[PDB]
Amino acid sequence: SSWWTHVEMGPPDPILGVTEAFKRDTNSKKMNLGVGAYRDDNGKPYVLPSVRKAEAQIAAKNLDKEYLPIGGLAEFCKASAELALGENSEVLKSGRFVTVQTISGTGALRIGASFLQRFFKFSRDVFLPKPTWGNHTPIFRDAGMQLQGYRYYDPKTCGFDFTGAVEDISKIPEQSVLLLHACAHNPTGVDPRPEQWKEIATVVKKRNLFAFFDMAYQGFASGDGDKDAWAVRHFIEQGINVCLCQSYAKNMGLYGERVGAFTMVCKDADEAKRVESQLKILIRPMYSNPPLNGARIAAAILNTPDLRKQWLQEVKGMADRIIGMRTQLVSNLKKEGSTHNWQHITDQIGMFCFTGLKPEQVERLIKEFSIYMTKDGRISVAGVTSSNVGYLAHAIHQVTK
Amino acid sequence: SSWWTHVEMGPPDPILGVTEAFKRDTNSKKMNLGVGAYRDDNGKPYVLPSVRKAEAQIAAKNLDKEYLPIGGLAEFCKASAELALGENSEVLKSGRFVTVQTISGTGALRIGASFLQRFFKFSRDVFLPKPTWGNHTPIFRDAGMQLQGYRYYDPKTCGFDFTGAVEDISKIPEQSVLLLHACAHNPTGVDPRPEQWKEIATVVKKRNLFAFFDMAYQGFASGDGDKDAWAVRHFIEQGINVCLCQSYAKNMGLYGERVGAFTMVCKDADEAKRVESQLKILIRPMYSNPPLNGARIAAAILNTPDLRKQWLQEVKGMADRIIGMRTQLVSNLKKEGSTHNWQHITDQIGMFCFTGLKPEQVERLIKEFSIYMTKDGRISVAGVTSSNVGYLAHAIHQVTK
Repeated sequence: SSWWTHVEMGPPDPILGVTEAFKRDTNSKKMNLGVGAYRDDNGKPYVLPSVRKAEAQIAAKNLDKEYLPIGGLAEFCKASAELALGENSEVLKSGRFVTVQTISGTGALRIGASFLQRFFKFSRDVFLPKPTWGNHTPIFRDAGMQLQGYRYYDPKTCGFDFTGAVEDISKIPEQSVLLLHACAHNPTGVDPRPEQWKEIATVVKKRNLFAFFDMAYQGFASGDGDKDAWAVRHFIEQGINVCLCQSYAKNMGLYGERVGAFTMVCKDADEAKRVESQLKILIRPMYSNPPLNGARIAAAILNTPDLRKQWLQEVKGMADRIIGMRTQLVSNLKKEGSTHNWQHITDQIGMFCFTGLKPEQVERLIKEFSIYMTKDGRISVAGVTSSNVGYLAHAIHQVTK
Repeated sequence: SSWWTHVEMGPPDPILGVTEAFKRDTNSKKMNLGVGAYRDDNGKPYVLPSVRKAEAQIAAKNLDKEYLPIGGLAEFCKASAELALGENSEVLKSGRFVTVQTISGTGALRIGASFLQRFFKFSRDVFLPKPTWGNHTPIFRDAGMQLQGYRYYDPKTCGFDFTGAVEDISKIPEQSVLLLHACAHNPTGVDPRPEQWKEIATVVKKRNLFAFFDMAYQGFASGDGDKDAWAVRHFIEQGINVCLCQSYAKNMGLYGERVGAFTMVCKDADEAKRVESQLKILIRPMYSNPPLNGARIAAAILNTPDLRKQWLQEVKGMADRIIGMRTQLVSNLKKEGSTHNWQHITDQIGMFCFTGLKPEQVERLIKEFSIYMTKDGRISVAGVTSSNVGYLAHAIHQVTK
């Protein structure tokens, strides 16, 4: 008959619809809280000037477009490791790691995920939080691993179930893989506190699970890179060789540039040497080598202080703006006479929020006020603006009252 | 007791190894025929001026860095389909196709396999030519598919084994997937003549195989993209619905920007819709979306007629440079007084040539004349210059007496 008449129509994407539902709304005070990227105080995309300064810096150099090592830019990988681990890190000094440039974080997760399939002989189960980013399960699943859950978010408190996650984690089998967001949870926004993080490390240490980290939001979450990477850095100090997925999409604004990295911290350099060769092997088949523009720009910013001083300044303008929107949404709800306790909205870190609002609530907001968010009740906080934090506080007061 | 001590050091890569062992040679007269990309007649990387003009066109536009959709830049996918099939052939005008942006040919290549592993009951076997690009096995292999070979290269003529290729394709179990190089075959450089293609296709049609084309060298091969894509377009006009992997790395010099496309021709516009949705579903797990810059450059060149006109002239000029060398090589090889038949060097297409040399001759060449190539007899004709065709022909004549 035909080849593809056996090919099913896929399921719709909530995220795409929400925006799409958004691009359809005619309203002039309409908001997209389904948006995945940082937006300026005008709800307009922002390209980081330092990125533009680097883009200029490179162009002045009349460079080539030659293939890149499988691992990526040498300068990028190394610089990217230092960003994550700190200047006076031992791992860097010891040499006991490999860093590879991957297509963004989603690239980081997948290579790492594959490498898990192929070489992680102590398990097939990757423990994801509850609830964790949408792409996570199908990243691992196609990757070839089993998936599992551990308590994280507590829905009544709109906070961290420390006892829950700590209790569940304590129940994870030994030498199993645990995925912990380094900071700025997607999509809840809930994070562990250092003392809480401290207690996790020991639990992982006692268990001997393997820790796999996603730091998709470094710098961007608080505006302090170091704090933001505090857990990854802590886990390693405490004897746990992690692996890290770094995304420069948000903190650096190279969303489409696709800058990312996967880092493995090993006991000794030789092991690193070995891991690298295999990391490569996995990759050649996937794409030959990763993209050129992004790494160069990222490298450019990190590797030249005046530019880096500037970017890291900008990251603060954004992180702080988000902090501000969060604080504002709450002051306003309280000013709209809203009864409830929204201090979660502020308690939370990053650009994603779990409002605790229920779908029937979402719908009132969506149909009645032209506002868009998914039904879990998360908002993307970067779709919020001075202009509209009020239209937002208003509806939420109205529905939740 | 480390995690990865069971992880062993991988085997060395002959191509990467030859390139490096070339880099280590201290001779002034060394030649790198293992190089995987095009080089100027100065032995230098070439950034097409069309790309500089275009890069300025997009840069002056003050453009976004937003995520592209899963299938990438729409404009690039359509333009790339136009390029491959002709801005007008009906498949494009009926809309019975889907094109997604992929990370180059390789990326495009694996996404295609992943699609085959996921949605193809009909076979688990892929038939690739003996021999093919080295990364063919692994992309299919990692994808989950089974690999087999059909005769292609004739070791006696250093040419096409038409007779064997026909005999074998015919004997392929029906509805299996068979891989075809559209033009500029890697590593032989051997291409079927068009009439042969017509006879080849009926076999594909009668045995009703899925036609999986890899076209990374459209235009780069003969200087006429319409001629280079002729195999694919003919396969489509003869009624075989194919999938296509396009790379813009070689003929646009966009090696490291990682620009590619995966194309599917379907029965109707909707089937294309269902296949698009499912492609998108595969891709999101692999990396969420494809890179931005290269797609922009390629899109501009493709769509600004004056930039495009300059690009095609730069491509042929590029194209005849390699031809320039093969035609040059034979003369000198003849000038140096070689008895042997070197017509195969002129009959072949692309920047890759199978000379038929014995590993021992390569080895004398490698120590004695300092010329680097893989032991299979493969030369990268892009490493050969007007200057060194004399040095190379002299050397080859010397090893071949």
